[PDB]
Amino acid sequence: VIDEAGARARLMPVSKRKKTVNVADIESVVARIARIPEKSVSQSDRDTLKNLGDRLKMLVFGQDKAIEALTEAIKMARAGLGHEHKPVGSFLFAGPTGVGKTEVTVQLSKALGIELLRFDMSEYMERHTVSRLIGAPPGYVGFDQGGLLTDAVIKHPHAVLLLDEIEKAHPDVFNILLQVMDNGTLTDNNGRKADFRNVVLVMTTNAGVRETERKSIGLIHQDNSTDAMEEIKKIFTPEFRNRLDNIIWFDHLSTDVIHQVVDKFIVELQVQLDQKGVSLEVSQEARNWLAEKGYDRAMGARPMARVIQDNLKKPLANELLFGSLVDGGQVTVALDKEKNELTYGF
Amino acid sequence: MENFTTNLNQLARVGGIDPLIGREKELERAIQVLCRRRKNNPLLVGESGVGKTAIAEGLAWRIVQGDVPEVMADCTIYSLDIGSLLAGTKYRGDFEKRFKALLKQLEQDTNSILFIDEIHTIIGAGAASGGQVDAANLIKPLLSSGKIRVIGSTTYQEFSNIFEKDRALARRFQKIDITEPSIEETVQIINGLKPKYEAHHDVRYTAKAVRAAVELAVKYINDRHLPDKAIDVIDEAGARARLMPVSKRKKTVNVADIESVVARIARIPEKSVSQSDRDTLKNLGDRLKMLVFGQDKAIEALTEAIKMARAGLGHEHKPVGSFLFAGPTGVGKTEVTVQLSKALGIELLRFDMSEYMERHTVSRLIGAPPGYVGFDQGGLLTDAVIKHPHAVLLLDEIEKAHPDVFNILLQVMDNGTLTDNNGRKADFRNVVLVMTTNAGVRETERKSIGLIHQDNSTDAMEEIKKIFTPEFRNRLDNIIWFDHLSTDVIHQVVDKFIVELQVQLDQKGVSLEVSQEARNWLAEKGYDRAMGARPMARVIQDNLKKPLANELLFGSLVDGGQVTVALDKEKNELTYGF
Amino acid sequence: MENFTTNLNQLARVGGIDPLIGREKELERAIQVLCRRRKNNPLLVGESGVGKTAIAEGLAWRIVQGDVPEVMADCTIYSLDIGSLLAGTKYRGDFEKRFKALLKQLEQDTNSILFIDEIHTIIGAGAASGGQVDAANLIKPLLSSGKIRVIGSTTYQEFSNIFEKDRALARRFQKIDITEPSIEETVQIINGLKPKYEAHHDVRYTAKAVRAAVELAVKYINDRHLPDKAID
Amino acid sequence: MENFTTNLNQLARVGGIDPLIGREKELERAIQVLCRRRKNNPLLVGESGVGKTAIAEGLAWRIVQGDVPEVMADCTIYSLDIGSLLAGTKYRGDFEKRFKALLKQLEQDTNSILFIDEIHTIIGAGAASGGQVDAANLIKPLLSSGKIRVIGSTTYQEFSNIFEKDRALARRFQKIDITEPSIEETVQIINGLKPKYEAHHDVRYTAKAVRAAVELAVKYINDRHLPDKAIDVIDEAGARARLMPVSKRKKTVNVADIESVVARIARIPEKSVSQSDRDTLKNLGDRLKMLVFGQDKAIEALTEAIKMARAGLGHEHKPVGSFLFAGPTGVGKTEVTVQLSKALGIELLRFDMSEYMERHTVSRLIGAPPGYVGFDQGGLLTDAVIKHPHAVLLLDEIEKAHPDVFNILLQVMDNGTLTDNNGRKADFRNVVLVMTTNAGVRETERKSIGLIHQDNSTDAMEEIKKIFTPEFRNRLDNIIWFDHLSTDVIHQVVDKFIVELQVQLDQKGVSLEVSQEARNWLAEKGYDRAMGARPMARVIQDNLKKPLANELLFGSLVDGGQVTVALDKEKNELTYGF
Ligand SMILES: Nc1ncnc2c1ncn2[C@@H]1O[C@@H](COP(=O)(O)OP(=O)(O)OP(O)(O)=S)[C@H](O)[C@H]1O
Ligand SMILES: Nc1ncnc2c1ncn2[C@H]1O[C@@H](COP(=O)(O)OP(=O)(O)OP(O)(O)=S)[C@H](O)[C@H]1O
Ligand SMILES: Nc1ncnc2c1ncn2[C@H]1O[C@@H](COP(=O)(O)OP(=O)(O)OP(O)(O)=S)[C@H](O)[C@H]1O
Ligand SMILES: Nc1ncnc2c1ncn2[C@H]1O[C@H](COP(=O)(O)OP(=O)(O)O)[C@H](O)[C@H]1O
Ligand SMILES: Nc1ncnc2c1ncn2[C@H]1O[C@H](COP(=O)(O)OP(=O)(O)O)[C@H](O)[C@H]1O
Repeated sequence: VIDEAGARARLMPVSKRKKTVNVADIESVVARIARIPEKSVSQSDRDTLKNLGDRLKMLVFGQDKAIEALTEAIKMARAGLGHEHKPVGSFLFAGPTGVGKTEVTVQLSKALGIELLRFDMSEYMERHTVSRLIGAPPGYVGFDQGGLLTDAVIKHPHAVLLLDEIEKAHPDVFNILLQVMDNGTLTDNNGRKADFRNVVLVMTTNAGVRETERKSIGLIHQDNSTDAMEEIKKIFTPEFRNRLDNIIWFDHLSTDVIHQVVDKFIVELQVQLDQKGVSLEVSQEARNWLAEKGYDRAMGARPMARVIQDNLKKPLANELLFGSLVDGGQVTVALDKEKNELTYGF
Repeated sequence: MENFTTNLNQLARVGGIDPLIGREKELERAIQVLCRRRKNNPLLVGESGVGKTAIAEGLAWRIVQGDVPEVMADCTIYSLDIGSLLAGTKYRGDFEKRFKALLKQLEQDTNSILFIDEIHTIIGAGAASGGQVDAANLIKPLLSSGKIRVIGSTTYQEFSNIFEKDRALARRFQKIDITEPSIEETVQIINGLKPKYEAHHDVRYTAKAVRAAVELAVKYINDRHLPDKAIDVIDEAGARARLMPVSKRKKTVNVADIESVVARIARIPEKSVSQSDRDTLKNLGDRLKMLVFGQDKAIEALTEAIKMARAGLGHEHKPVGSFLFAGPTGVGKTEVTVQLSKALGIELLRFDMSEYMERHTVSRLIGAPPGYVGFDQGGLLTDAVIKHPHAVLLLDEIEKAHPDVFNILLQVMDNGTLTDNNGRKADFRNVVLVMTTNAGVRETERKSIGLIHQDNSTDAMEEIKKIFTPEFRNRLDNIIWFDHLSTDVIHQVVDKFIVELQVQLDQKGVSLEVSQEARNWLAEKGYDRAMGARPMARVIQDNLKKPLANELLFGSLVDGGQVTVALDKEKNELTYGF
Repeated sequence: MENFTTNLNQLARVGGIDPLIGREKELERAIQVLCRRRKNNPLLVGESGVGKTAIAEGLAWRIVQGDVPEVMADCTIYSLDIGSLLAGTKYRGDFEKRFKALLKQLEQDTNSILFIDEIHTIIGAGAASGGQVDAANLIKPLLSSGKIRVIGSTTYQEFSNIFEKDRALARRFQKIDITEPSIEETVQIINGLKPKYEAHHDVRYTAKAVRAAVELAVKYINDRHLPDKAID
Repeated sequence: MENFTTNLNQLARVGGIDPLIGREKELERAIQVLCRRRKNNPLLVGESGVGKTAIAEGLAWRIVQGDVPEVMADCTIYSLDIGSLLAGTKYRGDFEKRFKALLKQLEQDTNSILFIDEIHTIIGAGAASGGQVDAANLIKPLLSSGKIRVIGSTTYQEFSNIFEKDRALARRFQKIDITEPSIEETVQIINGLKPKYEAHHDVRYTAKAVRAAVELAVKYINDRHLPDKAIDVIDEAGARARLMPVSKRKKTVNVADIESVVARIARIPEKSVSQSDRDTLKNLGDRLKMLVFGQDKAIEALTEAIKMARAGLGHEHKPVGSFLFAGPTGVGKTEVTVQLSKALGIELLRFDMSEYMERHTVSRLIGAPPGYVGFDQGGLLTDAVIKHPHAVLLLDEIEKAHPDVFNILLQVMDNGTLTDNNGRKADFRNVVLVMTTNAGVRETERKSIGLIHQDNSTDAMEEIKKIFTPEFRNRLDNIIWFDHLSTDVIHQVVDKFIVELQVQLDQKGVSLEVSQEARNWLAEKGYDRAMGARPMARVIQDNLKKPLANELLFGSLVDGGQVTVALDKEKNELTYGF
């Protein structure tokens, strides 16, 4: 560190910035050697972080608390008040399907500009597949491959690590994460250590969903919101749970949210169309209609993509493929009142 | 060094090397390493095809062109040929001598840097025998003291497996990670390299062609670094155009040519869709309706998914489509899928789900983990998809597989990918996924008990809903429930089976005529709502084929003959003659 | 190269190589690759007995006959015998000397193309013992410069077991898929080649005999592909 | 090329080669292959003693005789003389020049054929290290062009490792399967050469002697194929008579001389070629009684069943027989099996079913494709019955076997064979299966409930019926009961042990008298109706040895001396010093 700080300082004179080497240069050099960010927190990155919480709200509607939990873990670590030897944070997202549990994670990695390391836990449903994360013991056939998890975390030390559908892994695989979540390290089959102190660990689950949606028998419907109290507790051993920062429950999407979701999907459609030289306008009435037609509390936002696929994309595909709406036109969608059917045009 | 190394400044001065574009911070750090008092030996480590070599040689180019700091000015970078260093060193002492002589000449230059590509290769430098002194251990002391400066180059895999073990050597080098460039950076790299391709291939490229090459490769080519990925598209497009003016079809390269080149790998062009392929798609619904009678809903679901995807109104990363076909037996559930693959001209990948009846059988689809027997055997699903990226994937009996296997599909249906036991990814974006089932059928065949026979007919869906978990079930494009076939359908079914027989007989030189009455008779004789269409094949084997088999096999009806069948209304039997 | 490589153009002139029947698409792609400025090294990947070798030979034949674009004019495609190249060494400098001499005699040309069958043999360092310095590590720097054009040949299974592991050698070759001809195509292949069977055997085959050989082989012979078994 | 290869037409022209006897289609197949335009090099695959060389010689013989197709047409098969190519020089310089000159002359010669005998031996270094290590590399391209037709020579196991090693040869040579001649063919080859053997040894062989050499060798030579061993028997009988003062008078070699000769190697037929094809066995009921005292009917039943099998009552695919031996331990069930195997002149193969109790061990025994022993164990059972085809197979305590063992045995009982993981098959047509089990008497060891205890004796045969399945029972030749021992038998057993003790004491020099009461007592005390005489080993091991061993070792006792042990009234060994 001293020799490099010197060599570096010696070139500051190319712009004639002759100087004494001080702590600030030492910190910059260590940070560069270890690939750990540190001084820029004082710069434009203050705004990158300051506005993170809001940029994500233009992508995921509702679920404000999930955004806050992620946002704060990051700010503390950047501020400097992090922990001494733990991942940036360890979260277990849970809730009904189609509500942004995996989407918010993806968008976070994009918002921050860092790699997303994504693993599917459904592929590790057997006990002996834990070896794919670590590597074979010496003397075995797959010995020269290395582990896939320890390997990914070494090439990309600052990253968001996403483990999807964690409840589907064989439960013994969860044991690997005890040392990761608590000590920041994992050792591969050659004795190398992966260092997780700079990554964000997000696990997502559907535990408890089938049960929470069940109807009770009796005159009074019961409140089945306490799935956390049974399924999460029964699946994850106490020592696992006691190492988490937060278990965050995603909600069902209410109507207001759905209206925002529909607007979001329409914009995505408009982009695909612009690339083909045509454009699409939609009446507000038509949107209110699509939103109401597609709305189903039981499946979150998932089905909204289908109401759009049948009411807007399909008609257009025929107009695009068979010559009606090709180069030279535009399409306007409006709703009548008589059948509540949609218009199209050129 | 006279016959071992190349003075790279020599290439820089004569245009022997392509220019280095960008990489300011990479070069910034490399210089700071070279400027250190001790162990001033940068090592470039990264993924293949990202410019590691390009940067190391790029520095010689910059020195020659005056694009370096005075510190570097007048330095010489030499590139070493290891094979030529060992060649011919028979007898102890020749290898040790050549190597020492080389180092001495470098030590006495004092203003030169030695560059070694595939630096991992010097790790077990030639070994005479039991003695382990090898190009490497001896070639140490100098790196430590600062007497010499070298630049290393290796991939992440070789680095970790090769030297990533010799600590004494590894500690003498400073590792610099060379990352893959961004899209904007890649475009700029192509723009500066472009004139070399323009000259080599006698071509010109439009601005749009260059942007298309970079972005299309990113979207469609999966196994390579993006820069090496964009360059490759441009060079192939160049070469494609170079081979046009052989018949003097001189032209420049535009987006349409880039698209054709990328499509060669992606397997679905975005342009042919506007040509005659418009009719291929236009008529798809009818080509299939002529083969599958009734069940228009299935035809439409499949047909529309394809058209949207070809139109460009796709799902970004999800499969072309994902459908569950459910219903009574003998109604064309697997039949329509097979015919779709034929109508489209693409491979049908078939997997029989009844063979994956236990939880652990999943390793058969994706591969055994490292260290276990069969590790290097493969993984059937990921290989089939990797080998044939544009295809129809059919999973028969989606309910006979052990339920845990459905969890593999969740990942595929939603993200378009599956990872094998070597970390490679199968890409399903150009796959049509069809799963078939008869799970809800038995439940609607159930008889009620009581004075007021209550209706059912909702049970088909309730049974399906309790089989597939909601996260699976809502991830499908649709569920198509198939019906039983009516007698109108049977009349059409009999006609297609007779035609198949006529073809089968034409091949033996015998034609066959059947009257309308004979057909109506078979249709009524064979129809059974309960078993769908399949049984009609049996009524035909006994009424038409068996009689013919004996006439054809033992000589009364031979090639050049004709045979005729009609119904004898008095007997309610078929006639035969020839 | 005197006892390592064969000039296939010379063989095509003498007799040598049979003409290709129906492989124009494979040839169009091989030319498209060789005509590139970098990584212009096609690799033919197939199954045994599908014309996988025949195609590379076929290109040399077509060059000799003037059935190629002038771009390929005067090119020579000599086949390399790895066995004779590696046999007869056992000293420290032998593999590095013999190989370099071979390369120099190809490097000196501008129109020389080297054809290496069993390409995957070279992978894994080939005949290399004691720590890297594999033929691969002599070759990579040349493929990168475009100094020597190499036509490879292997099978799908060997292709995935050796290549795409040593990734630097995977991105330096252009893969071409060589499929197995259909029954009708197999018949066309037999009939084009037929005069030499009749000449060797002093026999004449009927049209029915030829078609039957292909159809019968499909129905009853199940350990290989048609260009080998129907002919057999 | 007079010193590079042997002209085999010329060798056949000067005696050398006898006409081939048998394997005419092998000669024709080689011709059919030689006549091909590509991949036209025949390979003779055999082993020593089955005609692999004789066939190559036969091809040359046919050529010198003109017994060839005009499609040949005036060829000249030469045998590569690896010895002569190397001899006189021992260096690559001349071996290479001679070898290449050989090939050039052979390539140039019209229709020359090069036979390489023992082609699997030049795979290493040509004739020897220092010669043409690349001989194969020179041959590959000439075979590919068809310049020299080459006839190969390998063995059955050598082929799979020599030709399959390199496709440049595997795809050139055609495989011809060469197997041994039959009994009458072996006689024909002896008769073909008989005049030479008679001339060579100044002997005459009878027709019976020649047949006996063949007919008896197959029962005694075991491992090498018959064609040579029957000949070695003829040559040894001749040579022996010529050397010994026999042929000078007794020129004739009769069957008795053949029996003496086979016995010289096997040590069997001179005493046991065939004493009583029916009587040695009937005398076994009584011979067994000399060692096994009791179970008289069991041994008679076995004898009757064996006699019946020998009568030819059964089927050509079936085992000699199968028996279940039921009863208490310690009643000689194993003793009978051992004495039968000795008397019948066969090996005993043994397996303990309690070690085949679990599913995994079951596959190891069977040699199932997965889960077998080693790489070709296989198949512990298949191996045992391949090495010793006429053996008796003893399976102990069969009720403890895993059900999969039980079923493999039933499958063998039905078809006479067991297939190895390597596709090899065991032949059980000549073996006897003896199965044991100590279950039929365990029920009678129980004490009943009640104020009055009752007799819990049962029908052991019914217990066997409950334990075993009827499919199993219906395939047995019998179920034989081996009962408990009488007082005089346990005396015979105790005396056998006492005598061995005395033999050991005699070796030291001490005489031990055991009173009759002590002999009776030890027999009664050791014997336990449930375990029979099994425990007798310990009643003597400790009581008649420990007290004596100690005196000799302490030093009170010397090498000589007379000691008596009498049983006293308290049943206490009344020993004395000496
Ligand atoms: N910034 C750049 N400017 C110009 N060319 C670039 C730049 N970056 C990458 N390249 C291209 O990268 C070259 C291939 O370079 P490398 O990736 O360095 O080769 P490599 O390191 O040897 O790859 P291996 O052997 O497979 S690990 C292409 O020829 C260059 O055009
Ligand atoms: N509240 C939301 N606001 C904006 N977009 C949403 C929201 N919820 C879901 N999305 C979208 O996110 C994509 C689906 O991904 P996810 O919602 O994250 O699925 P999920 O919540 O992770 O539940 P699983 O994993 O499918 S069970 C689709 O584009 C939309 O459903
Ligand atoms: N509606 C139909 N129109 C035309 N051909 C049909 C129709 N239904 C069935 N077929 C034919 O397709 C086969 C039977 O239907 P399949 O689709 O193959 O069976 P399946 O529905 O896929 O599977 P199962 O076992 O019957 S549930 C026979 O070749 C024909 O009966
Ligand atoms: N289209 C063709 N035209 C002429 N000859 C062909 C053609 N296809 C294959 N061949 C020839 O190759 C065939 C066997 O395939 P080959 O390329 O030799 O397999 P491999 O590469 O694995 O050795 C026969 O040797 C011969 O018919
Ligand atoms: N005729 C005989 N009957 C029973 N046992 C005998 C006889 N002769 C010698 N023995 C001895 O054999 C016994 C062991 O018998 P064996 O059949 O081999 O095993 P197991 O006793 O467990 O059935 C004791 O060593 C001893 O009694």
